[PDB]
Amino acid sequence: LKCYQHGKVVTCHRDMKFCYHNTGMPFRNLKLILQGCSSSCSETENNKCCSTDRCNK
Repeated sequence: LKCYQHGKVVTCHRDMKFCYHNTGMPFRNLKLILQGCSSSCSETENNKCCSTDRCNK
């Protein structure tokens, strides 16, 4: 029960059960990487969804 929330494999909150690797959101200053966890992820093309610890390498 953990993922990359702050660049460090840590246990998220809000009772997260799925990890997502959002690459959308075109914002400079970063390599388009919006990794975060959520209770109900929305598996999409830009926003994928995982279900394992350390899934979002």
